[PDB]
Amino acid sequence: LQCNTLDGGTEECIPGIYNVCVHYKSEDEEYKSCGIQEECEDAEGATVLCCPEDLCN
Repeated sequence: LQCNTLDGGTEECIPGIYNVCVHYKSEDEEYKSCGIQEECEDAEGATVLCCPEDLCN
């Protein structure tokens, strides 16, 4: 699995840990970061959804 980075580059997400992905896009800022549902879920107020494909966030 692969995930997008805030630097604009691509990163490899291993299933052993990184199983989720989050993409934050705003008119004031834009960044991407995630890994484990346990950490991603920390984002209260919004829902975290990941795709079975590569580079979904």
